[PDB]
Amino acid sequence: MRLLHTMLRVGDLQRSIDFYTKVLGMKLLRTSENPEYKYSLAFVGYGPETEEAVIELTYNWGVDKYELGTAYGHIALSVDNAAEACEKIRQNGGNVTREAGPVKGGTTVIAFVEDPDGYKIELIEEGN
Amino acid sequence: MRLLHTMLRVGDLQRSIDFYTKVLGMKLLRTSENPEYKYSLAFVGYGPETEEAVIELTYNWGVDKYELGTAYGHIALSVDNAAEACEKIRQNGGNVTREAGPVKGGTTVIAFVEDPDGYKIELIEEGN
Repeated sequence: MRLLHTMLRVGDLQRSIDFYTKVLGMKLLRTSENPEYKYSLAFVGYGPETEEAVIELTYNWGVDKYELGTAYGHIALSVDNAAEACEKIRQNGGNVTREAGPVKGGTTVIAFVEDPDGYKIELIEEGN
Repeated sequence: MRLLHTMLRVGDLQRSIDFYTKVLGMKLLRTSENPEYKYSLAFVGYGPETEEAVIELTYNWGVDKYELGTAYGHIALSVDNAAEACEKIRQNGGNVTREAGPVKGGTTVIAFVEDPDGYKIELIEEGN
């Protein structure tokens, strides 16, 4: 078995696609609309769903805000250049909650950011 | 770049670990404890962190309950037998919210369950 995706509800679909793709460098894998239940979906990721875990963004028509709660943590993504991503994230709207730098008691560069809906994103600068 | 993991705060570390490992078939990849920040972590997944996406179970010492909220959707997992998984889960600290079965206007078999902390998990099935 395997981990397929993580589903998150967003306040604005396109704004979300835009961020994950244009900012985080992900690609729009697929999108769907459900007239019956009044919601739209978009799957964004770094590779094909068949090979890896991706993100499923859900947008319920007319719903622009949710309650984040205190249980959900975040999603951690591997990053090419944490420093740079922070910059991109910064100048592209999003917030940088933890500037790129080595992790406490370590060397690995990591940062923490927030997507357009306030979701927390951990960026980690990391067989064959 | 890739999806590393999804972090979720749990009310009971071992409880969650047992569920994801014993019930969901995952493996405990690694654990750690931070006294400064007072938390304990357990990484669970169907593969090593370098190969796939995993789940980071976070236990904040002395904290046994969170507010699930309405933003976070779920995590989807592939299963060989959704019906079997449902029964196993329902009988082992979990809860079935959506009996296994094809999706309206489709043949893909899926179910929705809840882990011990209430987290929604989507089960997607991969001539009896």
